[PDB]
Formats: sequence, C-alpha cells, structure tokens
Amino acid sequence: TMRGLLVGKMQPFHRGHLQVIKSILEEVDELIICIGSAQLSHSIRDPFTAGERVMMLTKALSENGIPASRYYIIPVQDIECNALWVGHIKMLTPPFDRVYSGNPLVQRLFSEDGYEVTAPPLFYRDRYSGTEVRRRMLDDGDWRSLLPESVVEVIDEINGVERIKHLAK
Amino acid sequence: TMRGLLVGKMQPFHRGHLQVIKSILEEVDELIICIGSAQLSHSIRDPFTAGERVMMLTKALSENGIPASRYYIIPVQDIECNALWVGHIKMLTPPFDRVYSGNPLVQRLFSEDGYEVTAPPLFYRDRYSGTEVRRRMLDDGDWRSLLPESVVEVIDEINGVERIKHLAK
Amino acid sequence: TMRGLLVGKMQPFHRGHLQVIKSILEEVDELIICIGSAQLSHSIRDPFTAGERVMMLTKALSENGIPASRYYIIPVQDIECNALWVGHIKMLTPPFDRVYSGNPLVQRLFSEDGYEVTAPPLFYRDRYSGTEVRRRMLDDGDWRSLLPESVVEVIDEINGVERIKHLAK
Amino acid sequence: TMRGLLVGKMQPFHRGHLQVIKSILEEVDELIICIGSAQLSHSIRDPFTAGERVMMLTKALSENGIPASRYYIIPVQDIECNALWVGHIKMLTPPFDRVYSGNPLVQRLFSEDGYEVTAPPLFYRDRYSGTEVRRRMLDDGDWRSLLPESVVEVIDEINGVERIKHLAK
Amino acid sequence: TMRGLLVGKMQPFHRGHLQVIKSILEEVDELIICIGSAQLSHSIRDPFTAGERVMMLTKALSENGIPASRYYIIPVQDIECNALWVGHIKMLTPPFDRVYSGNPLVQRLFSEDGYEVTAPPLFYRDRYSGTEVRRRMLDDGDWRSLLPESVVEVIDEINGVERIKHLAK
Amino acid sequence: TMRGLLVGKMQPFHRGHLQVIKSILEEVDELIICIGSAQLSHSIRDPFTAGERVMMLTKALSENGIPASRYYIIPVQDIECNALWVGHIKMLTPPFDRVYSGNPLVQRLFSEDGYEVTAPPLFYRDRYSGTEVRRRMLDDGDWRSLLPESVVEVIDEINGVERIKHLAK
Ligand SMILES: NC(=O)c1ccc[n+]([C@@H]2O[C@H](COP(=O)([O-])OP(=O)(O)OC[C@H]3O[C@@H](n4cnc5c(N)ncnc54)[C@H](OP(=O)(O)O)[C@@H]3O)[C@@H](O)[C@H]2O)c1
Ligand SMILES: NC(=O)c1ccc[n+]([C@@H]2O[C@H](COP(=O)([O-])OP(=O)(O)OC[C@H]3O[C@@H](n4cnc5c(N)ncnc54)[C@H](OP(=O)(O)O)[C@@H]3O)[C@@H](O)[C@H]2O)c1
Ligand SMILES: NC(=O)c1ccc[n+]([C@@H]2O[C@H](COP(=O)([O-])OP(=O)(O)OC[C@H]3O[C@@H](n4cnc5c(N)ncnc54)[C@H](OP(=O)(O)O)[C@@H]3O)[C@@H](O)[C@H]2O)c1
Ligand SMILES: NC(=O)c1ccc[n+]([C@@H]2O[C@H](COP(=O)([O-])OP(=O)(O)OC[C@H]3O[C@@H](n4cnc5c(N)ncnc54)[C@H](OP(=O)(O)O)[C@@H]3O)[C@@H](O)[C@H]2O)c1
Ligand SMILES: NC(=O)c1ccc[n+]([C@@H]2O[C@H](COP(=O)([O-])OP(=O)(O)OC[C@H]3O[C@@H](n4cnc5c(N)ncnc54)[C@H](OP(=O)(O)O)[C@@H]3O)[C@@H](O)[C@H]2O)c1
Ligand SMILES: NC(=O)c1ccc[n+]([C@@H]2O[C@H](COP(=O)([O-])OP(=O)(O)OC[C@H]3O[C@@H](n4cnc5c(N)ncnc54)[C@H](OP(=O)(O)O)[C@@H]3O)[C@@H](O)[C@H]2O)c1
Repeated sequence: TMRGLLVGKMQPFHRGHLQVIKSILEEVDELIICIGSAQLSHSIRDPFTAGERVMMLTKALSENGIPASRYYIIPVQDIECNALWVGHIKMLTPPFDRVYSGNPLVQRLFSEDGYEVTAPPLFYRDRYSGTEVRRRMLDDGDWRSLLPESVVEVIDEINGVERIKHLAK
Repeated sequence: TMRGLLVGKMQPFHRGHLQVIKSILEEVDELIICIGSAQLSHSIRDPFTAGERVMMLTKALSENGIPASRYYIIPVQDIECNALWVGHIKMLTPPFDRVYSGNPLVQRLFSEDGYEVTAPPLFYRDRYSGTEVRRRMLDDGDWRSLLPESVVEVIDEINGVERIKHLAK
Repeated sequence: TMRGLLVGKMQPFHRGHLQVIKSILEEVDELIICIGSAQLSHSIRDPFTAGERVMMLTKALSENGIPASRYYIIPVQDIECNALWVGHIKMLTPPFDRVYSGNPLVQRLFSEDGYEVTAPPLFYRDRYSGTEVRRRMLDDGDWRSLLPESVVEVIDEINGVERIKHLAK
Repeated sequence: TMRGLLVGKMQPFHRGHLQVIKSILEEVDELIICIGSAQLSHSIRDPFTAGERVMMLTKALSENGIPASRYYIIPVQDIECNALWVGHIKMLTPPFDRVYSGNPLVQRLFSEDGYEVTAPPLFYRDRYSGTEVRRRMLDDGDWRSLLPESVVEVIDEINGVERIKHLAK
Repeated sequence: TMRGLLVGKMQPFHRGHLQVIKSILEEVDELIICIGSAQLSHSIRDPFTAGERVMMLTKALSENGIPASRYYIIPVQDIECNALWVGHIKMLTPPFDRVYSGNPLVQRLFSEDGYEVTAPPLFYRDRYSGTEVRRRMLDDGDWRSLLPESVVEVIDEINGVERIKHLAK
Repeated sequence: TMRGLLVGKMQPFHRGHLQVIKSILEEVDELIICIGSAQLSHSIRDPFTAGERVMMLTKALSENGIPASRYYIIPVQDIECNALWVGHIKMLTPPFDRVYSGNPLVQRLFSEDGYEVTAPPLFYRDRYSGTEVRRRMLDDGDWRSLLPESVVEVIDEINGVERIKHLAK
C-alpha cells in the first residue's frame, strides 16, 4: 500500500485543494491529508478552527464520491521546533511513503528525515486560492463559487462570513 | 442535523467499541469519535500512537459499511486543566449536540458546559475490552478474535505485538 | 449578582483605565478585571510583569475608594489557540454575565461562546493612553500626571523608568 | 513595607486558612496569598477551579474586615520544573520579603533563592481541614460550619456539592 | 566517525556511570551523553538540577583523562509524547549511529526509528547505584566513596546533602 | 572559582565568537557558553539545530587548546516569559558570577536578578558575523575562511550548505 501525505492550512477548504487531492489519488493508494496550523483560528488569514476544517474536509471528500478507504484527515498544530515537526506529523498519522508539497521548508524537513518528496501534480491559480475566498467573504464577492457546496453548508452553519466580517472591523 | 460525540483511548480499537458506535448511529445523524489520550503511546496500557489509532478507526469504520458522511475521527490530547478540556474538544470538532459517556468526570465536565449527556446505549463485558486485548497480545492469546480484521491488519503492519512484548520485558 | 468582565494589558495601569472601570461599576454589581498578556514583560510595549500590574491595580482600586467587594483582579496569560481563550478566562475567573471590550477579536470570541458583549462605556483619547505613558517614561515627559499616584509609587519601587530606559538602548 | 507570602491549594478556602492569614497579618504589612495547584479542578481532592477559589478568597477577605490595601490574591499553576517555581511565583506577584510555609519543598526552594522562610504562626485544628470539608460535602455532613459564610455562598452558586457528588459516582 | 548515545538521569553522576561510559568509549569514537529528566530537581529521587548534573559530568569526565574531543554532554527534558522523544533527542544532539540502553522503552523507541540499539557493555550492582548514593546522603553513610571526587566537590559547593536532608523532613 | 556566562545564537559558530570566548577566559576561571534560541532551526537566519550547534562548539573549543575544565556548553530554548528566562538559564547551568552581554534585554534581566553584567571584552570585525557567513554559504562565497576548520567539518557532515540553499528557493 502506497500512502501519500499532503499538508495545508486549508482556510477554508476550496475547489483547488480538492482538484489537487483527486490528482494525487491517481498515483497513490491512500492519501493522508493534514490540516496544518490547526491551533490558528479567528483571524483574517486563519478564520476557522481545526474542528471546522475537519468538518469541511470530511463533508467535501464524502460529497465527491472518494471512498473513505482512500484517505485520512488529521489536524496538526504547528510547533516551535522545525526539527521536530516531521516527528510530530509521524506520531499523528498512519505510516506513509511520499510527501506532496511545493513548500521549500516542508520539502527539506521531510527530505532530511528520509522521505520521498515531490511537488503537487497540479497548481491552481491565485483567483481560486484561500486568499481570494477570504477576500470575497469579506467584500460580498462570489466566495461560494470557489468552494464545494458541502463546504458552503459548513460555512453557513458556523456563521463563518459573519465571523470574518466582525474580525475585520 | 443531530450530532453525537464519543471519546475513548481505544488502545486498540476493538469489536466492542464498534458495537457501541453502531448503536449510537441508530439515534444520531452523525457521530464525532474522539481518540482520547492521543499523546500517550509505547506503554503497556497505551501502546499505540494517535496516528495508529486514527488508522485503526478509519479502516474499521470503512470496512463495516458505515457511510463516511456519518462520522468524524479526531485525535484529542489530554490537557492539564479539566476546566479547559471541553473547550479543547470543541475547538477540535464539528459542532455537536449530545455526548455519550459512562465516565463521571466526562459527564460532569460536559454537563457544566451546557451539553446533553447520556450513557452509551450498550455496555460490553471485560473479556471484550482493551485490557483483555492487550493481555492476549502479551500472552499469545487470541487477540485477533477481539478486533475487526481491518484493525488486525493495522496491528500487523505496525508490529504492535512485537512492540508491546518488548515494552513488557 | 450581575458581574462584568474587562480585559487589558494595562502596561501600566493609568487614569484612563480607571475612568473606564468606574463607568462600568455604574452598571454592574461586580467587575472582574483581567490583566491580559500576563506572560509579557521587559519590552518597550510591555514593560511590567504580571505581578507588578497586579500590584498597580490592587493599590489604585484601593486608593480610589472602590470597595474590595466590587472587583477581582486576575492575571491571564495569552494562549496559542484563540478558540480556547474564553475557556481559559472562564477557568481563571468567577462566573460572569457580560463582557466589556472594544476589540473585535475579544468581542467575537465571547459572543460565539454565548456571552453578552458590549463596548466600554467610555473611550479615552490617545494622549492619555499606555503608548503615551511609556513614551513619556522614555523621554522624561510628564508620565506621572497620567497615572494614579498609587501606580506612580509602584513604578518608583520597581525602578520601572530605569528598566524601560535600559531596554530602549 | 514588609510583605509576606503564603501558598496553598485551598480546596476550598475554610476558617482555618482565614485564622492563619489573620495571624500572619499581625507580623507583616501586606500578605500575598497564592492559590497553588491552580490548574487542578474537578477531582475529589481538588474540586474547584482557580477562578472559583479566587472568588472564595476575594469574598472571604473582603467580608472579614481586612482592608484591601493589606493583601493580594494570585492563582499559581504548578509547573514541571521545581527549579523555576520560585521565579514563576515572583513574576506573578508583588515584591515580597518573607515566605510562610510548613512544606519542606516550598521552604527549600525559597531559601535557596535567598528568601527568609518561616513556618506559619498558627496550626489550625484538625476539624478545619479541606479533607474534612470535602468529606462532609460528599456525606451530607456540616461542611458549612467549617467555612466563612461568604465561601458557602460561592459553593452554593457554583453547585460545588452537586459537582463533588457526581464526580464520586 | 562512529558516535554512540547514552541517556540517564544521573542523580547524581557516580562511579558506576563512569565505568559504563569508559567501556562504551572502547567501541565508539565519540559518546553523546544525555542527562535525562533534565526538568526534575529538588525531590528525593531527583535532587539535582540539569545544570548541576552538567557540572558533575563535565568535571568528572575532565578529571578522568577522557579527551574533550570524545564526548558531548546534553541535558534533555522529558516530554509528554513517547513517539516524539527520539526526535527531541535528535534535535538536541550531534548525529549518532548507535544507542546504548538497558531500558525497554528507550530501546524500542530508538529501534522503531531505525537506530542500532544495544545494552550497555557493563551492568553495575545496586550498592553502587544512585538509589544507594542518595540513601547514604540522607543517612550519613559513605556516599563520597561511590562518587568521583570531582562530583563530591560539586555536591559540596551546591549544598546537595543539606538540600536532600531538608526535602526529606 | 569565578565563572562567566555568555549567550548567543551562534548560527553558526565562527572565528569571532571564538576570539571573544578566548578574551573572556583571560578574566574568568570558567566560562558557561549558552546557545540561545536553541528551538530555532531550518530558516535563513537560524539554519542549524541546537544539536548541530552543540557539536560545532564542542569540536571548536576542544580543537583550539582550551582545556575542558574551563568551559561548559549548554543549549537554551527561548521562553515566552522574559521574567523567567534568567531562572531558566540558572536551572540549566552551573552556578555563575558574571554575565557578558552587549544586549540590553539580557543585561537588564540579569542585573535585576542581582548578577554582575559587563559588555564582551572584544567586538569582532564585521567580516566575522553570522549574517556574512550565511550569505556566503548561499552565494558560494568563502564561508569556510570565517570559521574554525572543526566547524567547517560539522557543516560538511550535516549538509548545511545544501540545507540553506534549498530553504532559500
Ligand atoms: N514547525 C512547524 O510547526 C511547521 C513547519 C513547516 C510547516 N508547517 C505547517 O505546514 C503547513 C503547510 O505549510 P505550507 O507552507 O504549505 O502552508 P499553506 O499555508 O497551507 O500553503 C502555502 C500557500 O500555498 C498555496 N498552495 C498550496 N498548494 C497549492 C497548489 N497545489 N497550487 C497552488 N497553490 C497552492 C496555499 O494556497 P491556499 O491559500 O489556497 O490554501 C497557500 O497560499 C502550514 O500549516 C505550516 O504552518 C509547520
Ligand atoms: N483533562 C483531560 O485531559 C481529560 C479530562 C477528562 C477525560 N479525558 C480523556 O477522555 C478520554 C475518555 O475518558 P474515559 O474515562 O472514558 O477513558 P477510557 O480509557 O477511554 O474509558 C474508560 C474505560 O471504560 C471502558 N468503556 C468505555 N466505553 C464502554 C462501554 N460502552 N462498555 C464497557 N466499557 C466501556 C474502556 O474500555 P476499553 O479498555 O475497552 O477501551 C475503559 O476501560 C480519555 O482519554 C481521558 O484521558 C481527558
Ligand atoms: N489567544 C489569546 O491569548 C487572546 C485572544 C484575545 C485576546 N487576548 C488578550 O486579551 C487582552 C486584551 O486585548 P486588547 O486587544 O484589548 O489589548 P490591549 O493591549 O489591552 O489594548 C487594546 C488597545 O485599546 C486601548 N484601549 C482599551 N480600552 C480603551 C478605552 N476604553 N478607550 C481607549 N482605548 C482603549 C488600549 O490602550 P492602552 O495603551 O491605554 O492600554 C490598547 O491600545 C490582550 O492581552 C490580548 O493579548 C488574548
Ligand atoms: N513545581 C511546582 O509547581 C511546585 C513546587 C512546590 C510547590 N508547589 C505548589 O505549592 C502549593 C503549596 O504546597 P502545600 O503542600 O502546602 O499545599 P496544600 O495543598 O495547601 O498542602 C498543605 C497541607 O497542610 C495543611 N496546612 C497548611 N497550612 C496549615 C496550617 N497553618 N495549619 C494546619 N494545617 C495546615 C493543608 O490543609 P488544608 O487541607 O485544610 O488546606 C494541607 O492539608 C501546592 O499547590 C504545590 O503544588 C508547586
Ligand atoms: N517521553 C520521554 O520524555 C521519555 C521517553 C523515554 C525515556 N525518557 C528518559 O530517558 C532517561 C533514561 O531512561 P532510564 O529508564 O534509563 O532512566 P534512569 O533513571 O536513567 O535509570 C534507569 C535505571 O537503570 C539504572 N542503570 C542505568 N544504567 C545501568 C547500568 N549500566 N547498570 C546498572 N544499572 C543501570 C539507573 O541506575 P542509577 O540510579 O545508578 O542511575 C536507574 O536505576 C530518563 O530520564 C527518562 O525519563 C524520556
Ligand atoms: N525570553 C527569552 O527566551 C529570552 C530573553 C532574552 C534573551 N534571549 C535569547 O538570548 C540570546 C542572546 O541574544 P543576542 O541578541 O545577543 O543573540 P545573538 O543572535 O547572538 O545576537 C547578537 C548579535 O550581535 C552580534 N555580536 C554578539 N557579540 C558580539 C561581539 N562581541 N562583537 C561583535 N558582534 C557581536 C551577533 O553576531 P553574529 O551574527 O556573528 O553571531 C549578533 O548579530 C538570543 O537567543 C535570545 O532569544 C531569550
């Protein structure tokens, strides 16, 4: 069994993240999806809690027909020591074989620990990114179009737009 | 949507835990399953990591035909302040309505925070419990019979029996 | 018994803070006063320890004829998870009914937890603020005029001016 | 100004603690009263939160004719390093001169740091201990007689008896 | 360059520890010596601080003619997650090849991370151990005979005997 | 015995640091050398782990004819409370008499705790700084000339240049 790993803040989970996930699932048996910076919530850049993001991913991956047997969703708090972060991930996850990341630090930390590291198979443009999603939430743009409908439903239930607007005042 | 919550160490996940989960799913729409004491591993009482237990639950719940849309699996480290533990759970989980626990502390902490609390719908006997599973792993008893086959496969992959035997020497 | 809560760094406690406190005491029976960022000391923005600020508040509130039965003074360290901060405050304080804050994050965190939140009854201008107090301490301005005399006496005893001047070299 | 320091769990604050405090106030100008093991709540031995104990002390000291100018009340969480605990206390408190404790560890830690240390001036009777108070709360004995009435009122408001009884099931 | 690693509380450093270290230096180029449980001090089982033990080791290894080029002395605080402890050690130490330990948990943690692990080359009897050293310090036995003289000198300077006797009252 | 203390990030240890250390050793019997910000690694400003820097210092001091009896090397992680940092250092170090630092915060923290504080006896040339060393590692300049050869050997073994280059992409 070949297991990949992906790590991102996913503030919130959007269609781009999902496109990337589906591409990775073409080349691994199972994908471990880590929600990074799980300690951060209630800011403009990081509005949603770990739990809210777990909810987003769980609903979206189940809405899009990906069998439950092919993924794991794990929240991962940041830690002060970069030299321990890979060990931290490892403790919180199933065993894995390959890490997907475009980030130089994430790449180098995993490489130094002996893991195979590769760039994600797809890169999405800025206008589909979290920055754009959050800006549209703030400015009454079309944020819903950038998310799976299951994520929209989460954001509606948790009053996510109201939160981010209040925090920006 | 009515969401229940359950919390246990699940060292390891066994058939009893699963029986209880299925009973709860008769009376809630979705169940949030928290893996408690997620910081504890590599002892006789707590042999498996957070990640290994996430793997166990993920594989078992998917093996037994429970749709992914009906549950969430979340590791929860213990914390030094009992008065903060419910807040800690809340941050790490989707919103929920009702807590299932037989434990007086867990009950009282959740009750004081305004949640509905009830006992689990089923109680399994000691001979099906984690204590018995771990004893059988140590003593070459029939531990496999007490677990879903998907969990057995996890324990085989992570060399769980070898670990617990070494730790007991 | 109707209890309010206020939270601020109070670096140091000045006449503006006191004016606000007295206005709040017109509309609550008791006021819980939390010294925020209690972990921060010995910087230009945050010169004084938690203990020094406890001393400042204790002396000032006693000097100004407010009965001891009407307030509580509690140091509160910041924490990494915004989603837990209200729980953290709750553990450290008596039960309370209403929060007074002008800060959007503090407001939203408390409102999400179900508390009534309102702006402070008074807003003081910048020239009476901590920034101005600290600048005057550094530049040999009239910092004493901005503080209750009881706070001046604390600052003299702990060599606060000497400290901030050394730190700014 | 001569300042004493006292530290205790005060689970809960009882008439004994108050007798000792009054006795110390005959020998010092001001007393810093620290609530130790502030992180512990919701157990049989340590039922009450830091905030609940702050409330108990604040009410009791104000309702017994001790002027506010003569004391400070500070919650102090335990920490893993004994060699840092005096530094921890110091950060959280006004400057002080003398420590009152009968505990050999507390005495030695403070003595090593250069503080004068002395035993409490009074040893209260066996009836006034926290063990007895908590037993009576559990067994429907006369716990109220062992406490200042202001502390009784706190225990009523926070449902302290109901908590301890539930926890003991 | 072949580097070994050893880890122990060394409360205090005694002749037995030194005998073992010298035996290990027969089979490695350099030895990384970690002072475990570096957070623990001022108890009967763990009387000495991390710094005091660093001093003990530094002086003893220098007194006994072992060249400085052949060892490293590193204090290592315990951590709550066993699954991260090897990563923690790795961050704090030079790169190493082999671990020497008789402890089943230490062995298994390092073996799971891919290190070669072996028992120490020598086992000393109980009458030469830390337990015996500390008992003799308490009971006015011949503790000095169990230590290198350089360690005795550290213990005299830090008033170690006085400390342990006070703590035992 | 007169013991000095020095603290620095030493990212990496260079000929300047060694010049200063030798200069201090003219004025004290023994020098405690603390590696500050020990938690920081794998960034452009702080590339090396605590362990890698311990290795650098251990090798450099042993390869320059300083007797082992004259120094101690101790990693010190930063902590959130400035008011505890001196206590933190003290716990981790042998007893000391005098602190050498040009940093206003370090000076004031130690001075407040009653230590003698003095500036380092030498200020090394601009060429020997860590900023320059790291720039040269990145830009294929002559970084080796700025370091003791023993430190070069450490940087080669740990692939320090490859790390810093990858991190800068
Ligand atoms: N010491 C530690 O604790 C430590 C060390 C290393 C990393 N980490 C954590 O690891 C997590 C991941 O690190 P990261 O640097 O990747 O952070 P990140 O914030 O999750 O991602 C960085 C940026 O890349 C974007 N992105 C990701 N995949 C993309 C793709 N396939 N195509 C286009 N854009 C893409 C993200 O876009 P969106 O805005 O659309 O999401 C984001 O803007 C973080 O939570 C970080 O804190 C922690
Ligand atoms: N401050 C804090 O951090 C804090 C506060 C409260 C609770 N917690 C955590 O919350 C988690 C859960 O607490 P817990 O007391 O329930 O611990 P637990 O160790 O998960 O469960 C206690 C015992 O009950 C058994 N059990 C559970 N459900 C049962 C059922 N339906 N029928 C029969 N036996 C059953 C378990 O059996 P098995 O051996 O078969 O699993 C175990 O022996 C723990 O990880 C605990 O540490 C943390
Ligand atoms: N995750 C967490 O730990 C967390 C989350 C939320 C908040 N907090 C903490 O909560 C504390 C309070 O938050 P805060 O944002 O209010 O910080 P703050 O540092 O206390 O100050 C807010 C700003 O508003 C000013 N101010 C306050 N009341 C005023 C009034 N009535 N009129 C005019 N100006 C007024 C203060 O002035 P002065 O300079 O005169 O004081 C300061 O400049 C902080 O310590 C923060 O760190 C922590
Ligand atoms: N590293 C650390 O974090 C660290 C290090 C040292 C100490 N501490 C903390 O410091 C606190 C102080 O320790 P402690 O053991 O004294 O706390 P404690 O829980 O108050 O224990 C003292 C015991 O003696 C009793 N007592 C105290 N003063 C008395 C008097 N004058 N007459 C008669 N009986 C008296 C108390 O009775 P009652 O039951 O009636 O109260 C209690 O049973 C603890 O919270 C401890 O954890 C922490
Ligand atoms: N999660 C974590 O933080 C974690 C995980 C694993 C281990 N650790 C730490 O790692 C450290 C070392 O673990 P440990 O179990 O070896 O603890 P330890 O306290 O150093 O002692 C192990 C026992 O074996 C004895 N001993 C050691 N070497 C011996 C020899 N060659 N012959 C005879 N007796 C010998 C020691 O005797 P003496 O009394 O003479 O010293 C002690 O009684 C501890 O500080 C532990 O806390 C931490
Ligand atoms: N609360 C806390 O945790 C706390 C509080 C206070 C301090 N600290 C820690 O203490 C450490 C010490 O602070 P620091 O700013 O001095 O560290 P630092 O990173 O070594 O900064 C000193 C700067 O001055 C240079 N320098 C030092 N001594 C010199 C000399 N004799 N001649 C010429 N240049 C010299 C260094 O050069 P190079 O680049 O060549 O090294 C560096 O650029 C830090 O790690 C800090 O975080 C922590």
